[PDB]
Amino acid sequence: SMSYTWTGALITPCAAEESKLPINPLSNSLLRHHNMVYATTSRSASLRQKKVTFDRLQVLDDHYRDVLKEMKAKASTVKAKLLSIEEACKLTPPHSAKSKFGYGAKDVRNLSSRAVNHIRSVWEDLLEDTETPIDTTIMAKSEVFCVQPRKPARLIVFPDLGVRVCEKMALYDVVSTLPQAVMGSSYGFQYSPKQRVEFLVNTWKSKKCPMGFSYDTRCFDSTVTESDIRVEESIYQCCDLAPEARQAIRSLTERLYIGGPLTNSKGQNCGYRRCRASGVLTTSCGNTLTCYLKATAACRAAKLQDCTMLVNGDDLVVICESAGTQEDAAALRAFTEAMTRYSAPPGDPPQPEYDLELITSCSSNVSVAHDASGKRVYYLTRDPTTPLARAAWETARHTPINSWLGNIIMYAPTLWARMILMTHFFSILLAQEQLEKALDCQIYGACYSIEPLDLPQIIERLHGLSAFTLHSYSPGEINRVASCLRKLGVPPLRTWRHRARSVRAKLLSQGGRAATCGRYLFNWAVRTKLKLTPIPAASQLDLSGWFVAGYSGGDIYHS
Ligand SMILES: O=c1ncn(Cc2ccc(F)cc2F)c2ccc(Oc3ncccc3C(F)(F)F)cc12
Ligand SMILES: [Mg+2]
Ligand SMILES: [Mg+2]
Repeated sequence: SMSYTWTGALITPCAAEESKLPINPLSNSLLRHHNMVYATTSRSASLRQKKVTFDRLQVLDDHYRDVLKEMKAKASTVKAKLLSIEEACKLTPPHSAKSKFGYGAKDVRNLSSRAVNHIRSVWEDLLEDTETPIDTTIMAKSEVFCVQPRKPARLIVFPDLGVRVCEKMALYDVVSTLPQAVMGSSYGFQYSPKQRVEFLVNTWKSKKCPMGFSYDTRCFDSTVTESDIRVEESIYQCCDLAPEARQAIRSLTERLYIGGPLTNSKGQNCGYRRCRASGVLTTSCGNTLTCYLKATAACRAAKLQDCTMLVNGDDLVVICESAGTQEDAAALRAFTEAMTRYSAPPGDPPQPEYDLELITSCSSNVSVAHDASGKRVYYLTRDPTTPLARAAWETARHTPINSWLGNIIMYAPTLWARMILMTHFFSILLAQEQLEKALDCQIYGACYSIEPLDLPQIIERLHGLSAFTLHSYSPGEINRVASCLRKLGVPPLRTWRHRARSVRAKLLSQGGRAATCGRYLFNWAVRTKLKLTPIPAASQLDLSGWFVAGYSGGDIYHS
């Protein structure tokens, strides 16, 4: 079927949209080529629509069916619990889109009579009505990027707040536990960045002669078929479920997940969707399971040897045993043809890689540096262009989610996060006297409230003390960072070092947690190094819940 059908009505904005970076007096300090930074708007919606609208092709075979049964067998061991309305409401982000039925996120979190009553009625409706397609809103996503030698806006589709809370009640436990049960070590969201690196390095070293490749599916969401979504449900149905949860999943599958009507911000009928909606609770879990199923089966059809998958939603990386240069190239092409028959055609053509550092997955790659002792330390990094472009935007405008904070946390050991992000933002927080103000950021799609002053402990717990002492980064990494700085007009190393020394001195003079930040985060800026010992508060931190499952588009808030 067609991934989408359009009536002609436009994808409209719900308010004024900004596309250019403001001439802010603080962003210029970070990067001077502000005209290279832009934010996607609804003005590019039609370009996106054209790209994601097509008739899907899907041919399933014995390998696909064999893998599916293997997956259902593992899912059969799971017992999922139904969440109470109270628990589901608590998972709702403070600024989640308000309901059109007279209440908003704040009311939901406070369990106001009107919110709870409506949510109960929506739930009862899911139990009684197994067919009525649920209405959804389609909007052009606003994301920041750097121009390339421009990307049209992504299309986000989501149902009303009332329905979102019901999804949580019926499926939050399922999407948080089932992927792990079914895919085991191949489920990427169970790993912190350091653990992902560990799994990738260990997997790579377990092969006699490793070969790996990332596989980019062309607009994954639009390639997901009605069949794929019902297969996904068949996996969920293998769980032991409360009667009402079983019905809710059945109803949500047919009324929401497989497709439904699209309405714009103005309330006009925009069209119909017959593929994956980006804004529902099962999107991350569903995409992960679907990608894993197709890829695992494709590997068998392609005769790839000893394939180890690492899947994060629609993001896939495969590491296997090489059968020789020519053989690998042929097997990869066969893999691609199999994925294409499964309705997972390639975007960027895949290529075999024989160097782990050259494989980019989840927009990142493994690289190596050295700790104070001179020992090699593996860590996760990525091209800093997008992170810096977004950091500039967030410096110029107030944004609900602070990607710069998430990036400092996830990429703390990198040369760029330490030299630029830490220096830039701690300088600003100092100047505005906002060091202790908690900020929201996202980790694997879930929203978290984090105190900047707690970064030292967080970083030590997630990355280890070496994160504060890494040096001698790889030639490849240095070149990439350097090129990015030239491209964006970011000040050179010397400028950041001078700014860091100044920021460090100020933080130290404040004592308390601020001084700890100065000591650990900026030890790289001084010659007279400080002996960095284990931070007491680090051993008392439980960040376990931070890396359990993916929730992008799931409207999830973890307090
Ligand atoms: O390997 C390193 N080993 C140590 N330092 C010191 C250092 C500075 C900031 C930081 F947070 C961590 C550090 F350990 C470096 C500082 C800069 C650098 O990279 C460059 N070197 C020369 C020119 C340009 C660059 C780059 F644009 F920054 F990549 C590489 C290294
Ligand atoms: Mg974990
Ligand atoms: Mg893709």
